[PDB]
Amino acid sequence: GMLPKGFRFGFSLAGFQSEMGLSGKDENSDWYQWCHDEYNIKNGVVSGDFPENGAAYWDLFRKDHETAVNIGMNSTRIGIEWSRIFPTSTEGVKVRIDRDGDNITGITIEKSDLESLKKICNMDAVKKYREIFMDLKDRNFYMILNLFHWSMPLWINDPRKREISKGNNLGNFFSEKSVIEFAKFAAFAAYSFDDLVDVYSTMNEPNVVFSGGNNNSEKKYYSKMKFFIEAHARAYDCIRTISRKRIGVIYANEHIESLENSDPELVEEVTWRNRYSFIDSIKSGKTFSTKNMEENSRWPEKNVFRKDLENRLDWIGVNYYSRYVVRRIESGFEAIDGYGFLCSGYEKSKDGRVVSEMGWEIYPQGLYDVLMGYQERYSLPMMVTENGIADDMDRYRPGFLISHMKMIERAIKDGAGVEGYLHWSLTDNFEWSSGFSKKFGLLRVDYRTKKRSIRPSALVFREISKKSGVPEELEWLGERFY
Repeated sequence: GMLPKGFRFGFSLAGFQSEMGLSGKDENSDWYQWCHDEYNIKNGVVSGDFPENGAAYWDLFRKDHETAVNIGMNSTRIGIEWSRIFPTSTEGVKVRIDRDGDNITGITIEKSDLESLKKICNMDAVKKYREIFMDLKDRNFYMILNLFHWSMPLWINDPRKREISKGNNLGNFFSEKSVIEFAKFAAFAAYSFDDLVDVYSTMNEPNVVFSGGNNNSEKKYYSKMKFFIEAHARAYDCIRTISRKRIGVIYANEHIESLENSDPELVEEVTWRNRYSFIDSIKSGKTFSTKNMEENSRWPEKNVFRKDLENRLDWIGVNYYSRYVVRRIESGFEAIDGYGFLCSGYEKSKDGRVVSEMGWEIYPQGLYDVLMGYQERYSLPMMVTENGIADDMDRYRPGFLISHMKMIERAIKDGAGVEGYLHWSLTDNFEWSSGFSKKFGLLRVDYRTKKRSIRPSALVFREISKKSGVPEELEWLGERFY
């Protein structure tokens, strides 16, 4: 047993991606409308697949939980859906919002506010989520409750009203109005589920959202990202008022590199822009300011301390899939096709590495490098909350799982405080704009019958969890991908 005893093995799940399929259809999300959009389908922006024809976890969760146990899983991260719990607006519940100029420095939810929020919530969704969380506790599951996962209620963001003349963007980013209602949602979820969860995550991969729709404007990027910082910190405070349990965030960690390691300073710049600028703000309170940016300037006013953002991060959820190689541009930087996530039309990467069915280069070395950078900068408890591959025939996933687990074992031995591993997709599910054709699951799903089928990777997973690490007789599987 290489990994420490108690190391968590499990799976991550997004509500929107896995819930619908049989009962409990939710048409009240902006992502649901994004997938049913006429322009988006005709112009190839989305696949035309529909989320309501999905894995039906809303009804089959007991079956999936037992299967998770049977393959050696003892933990999970489940994402609840804001659009399910509050189908209608919560703006009518007036709470206290403190502001220092444009800084949202505080939101306070009282017990009577929680009762008023319960009156307008969807009690059917709360009860079902409690049923899901109670079944997980019945099977001794360490439970990570993730509040937000990209999709928003239509009364928060409605893409149907948008006009394509001003850019075809989903628009699921935070404003001051959104932050206030998000704090009420965070408080209510802790008020509703705290006795059934272990830790909290305020949001999943917020950088995927605030990195888009900026028209290459760095000012719009840092300005939009500030609201996500405040969405996280205010969610943290409102949960902490109710719960004594730990609250963190789940981040998307593309491993930023330069070509043949020839530009260490550029990597430091982009790694700060894409990652540390956000985590620094909610961990130590050292954020930035957009007040003095001209529209064409690249960098923010740094060292802007905020006492209301300080110490609002208890743990870091590390999502990793591939790397991200960049070069210098007069504007700043650009990514290089043929490496990392930009391998769609590629057979092998420009480095000669295997490319997934999403067009993603397999690069387990980035996971170790991402974990070490997080450890060196923050020394916070960490959890690999997502890691997987689109692999219908399970050709690479066995070796993909082994090589990335070896990188976690090395990171731990090198000082990284990694407490568990959550593989992405226990079952195949709805992969956003790509639809159902991208199979990330350890279990394959027949979307007509909803039956789940074992891929051999699920059995390799059970062996890794049984042995508390990669046994020597399974190490050969990862050698192709180093």
